[PDB]
Amino acid sequence: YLGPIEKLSLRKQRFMQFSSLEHDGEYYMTPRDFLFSVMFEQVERKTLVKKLAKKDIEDVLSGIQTARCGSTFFRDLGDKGVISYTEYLFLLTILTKPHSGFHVAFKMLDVDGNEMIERKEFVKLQKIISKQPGVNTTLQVRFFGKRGEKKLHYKEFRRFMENLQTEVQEMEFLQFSKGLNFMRKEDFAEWLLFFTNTENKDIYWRNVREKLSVGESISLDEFKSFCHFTTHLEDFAIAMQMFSLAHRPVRLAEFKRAVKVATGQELSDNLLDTVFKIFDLDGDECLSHGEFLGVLKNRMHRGLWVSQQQSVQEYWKCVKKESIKGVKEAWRQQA
Amino acid sequence: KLSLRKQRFMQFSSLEHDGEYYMTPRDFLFSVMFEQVERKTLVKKLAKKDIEDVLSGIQTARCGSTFFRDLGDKGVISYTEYLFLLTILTKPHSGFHVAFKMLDVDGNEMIERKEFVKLQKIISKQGVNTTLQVRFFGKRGEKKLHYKEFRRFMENLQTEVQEMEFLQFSKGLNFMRKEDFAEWLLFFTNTENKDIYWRNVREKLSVGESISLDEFKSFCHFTTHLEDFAIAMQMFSLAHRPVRLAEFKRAVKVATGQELSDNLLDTVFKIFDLDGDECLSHGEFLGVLKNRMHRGLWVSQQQSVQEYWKCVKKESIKGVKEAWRQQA
Repeated sequence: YLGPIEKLSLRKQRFMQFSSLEHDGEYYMTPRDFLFSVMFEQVERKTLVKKLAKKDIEDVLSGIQTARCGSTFFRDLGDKGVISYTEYLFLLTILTKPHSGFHVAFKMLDVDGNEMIERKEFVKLQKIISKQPGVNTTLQVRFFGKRGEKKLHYKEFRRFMENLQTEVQEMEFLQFSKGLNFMRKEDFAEWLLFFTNTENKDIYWRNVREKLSVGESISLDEFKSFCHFTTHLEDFAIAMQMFSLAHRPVRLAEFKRAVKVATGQELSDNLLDTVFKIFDLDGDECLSHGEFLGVLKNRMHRGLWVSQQQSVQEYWKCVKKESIKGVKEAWRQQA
Repeated sequence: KLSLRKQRFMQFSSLEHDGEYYMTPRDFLFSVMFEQVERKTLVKKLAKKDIEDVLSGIQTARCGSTFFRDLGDKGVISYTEYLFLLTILTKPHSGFHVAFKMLDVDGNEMIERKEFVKLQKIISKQGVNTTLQVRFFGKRGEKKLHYKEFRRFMENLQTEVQEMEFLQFSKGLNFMRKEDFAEWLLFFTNTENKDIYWRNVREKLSVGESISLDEFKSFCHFTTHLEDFAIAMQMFSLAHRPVRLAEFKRAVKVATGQELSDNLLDTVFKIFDLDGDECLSHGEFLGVLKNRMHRGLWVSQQQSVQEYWKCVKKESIKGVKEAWRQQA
């Protein structure tokens, strides 16, 4: 093309959009801020940031321990918790890198070689995982106890990452099902296209209206298995290139076989027929698998990054500035 | 105009037949070890009957890690089979299970000769009869390639390349001078601070130090875990802290899960201690490891942008020299 493409991080922008606490020039999320920030770009009520005192912020996470420390951990806390920005970037990386185990970072912080780390290492773990004094916090209390006594064992960290993936799945399901125990395929499409603001949506929504019939729905199990699929989009993309090279079109049983090989799972016909019908951009019986792959990528990244290439513009600006300030001295000494 | 991989193939391919060019197994081994032929291989023209007798070497070669060496020149390897083997070498963790399971139409763990080129082309993206076709599917395509046999081939191939490189740099012996290990390590690195590396080799090493085949293999294994090693170094880099010898050995052990000898690691440290502190210049070291892994056959992101910008500078000088002529 005409430029290198830098992936620009909107993670801090998202954090500032959803954080509802401030204390001493530092902003913080409640667990609820965190869940909605990973699901949405914009906040529903621009409510003004609560400015808290040392005692107040201590009280926010005080009366906890009530939370079920499995996959309803964050939901159960409501607003009763505190999450720092570096902890946020850590949590974002766990969601957008679901297959990563970060064993190298853990072991590098496991100085005693016991498969455990100490509270002092937690922020280092956060900063390495998410590269591309201090008040007490919900994660600090959970992993390292109330006054920093216990240590985070690796298998506990693995379980926490698993419960976090699950909890985002189930909370996204509750938002798009309007709590109501099944998800209309209209709403599943809404979810699927959420981070795809590229204008092409006319055909997707006309497809949704015409092709799938009123009353059809999916369950939480179908939704979870599709999220799993989405985390295997790179395997799916290999299977798609093996059709792109043979110049062959992807029909419905070919789509289903590719999906089986990507996930190792048997997704339901109810799900995969709907997905096919939606991304059958033309009237043919063929998957427009390119734009589908694009949409799975949008879905996986959650609006947290934006590609750009204004490197050439800065280059030109610097060329013109330097050449001008060089002529301003080369010729004002000449004639 | 040719790609790096096609350029290497044309550099080392010694057989011609029907206007196509083929490698023997020996050509392939030296293809991945070196960038320039020494004698300029005489290209032997072939006709139908010739390549059959060439193929006949498969009757007698073992199928473990001495496969390619046993054949010597008695074999035929095509260009797409070459990109396939390259990719197995330069992406040694990949597994390729997805491509296999997609070509395995009958649900079993096996593919037919008809799928083999598909497998090559997919694995390598970013009916003349050949040694590999005969090895995998039989002389007449009468058998099929199980995934396990394929995986174990990939392992044997990595092992053979390690053992052959060791022989080339040990000059046939069961020990490799540390100077020659350094020659191998820097072999796909251009000339940057090359003189510092070599001054270090000369001054920091005592005469007659060597490494075993085991040590060389442990270092090749380490080289395949360079991204794990990179994470370990970036932790130090974010702590604004230097990598001394003990931290080097701990990083290597954690990136490898294996115990590399002090004999090897102290030499590696001393070589890449560019500034003469007792701290490891680990940015330049990690660059060399990537060099080594890619064998000069792949371009990489950073070099792609740094060439895009040299093209931009070229066209910009052309642009000012044009627009100047637009006045007089």
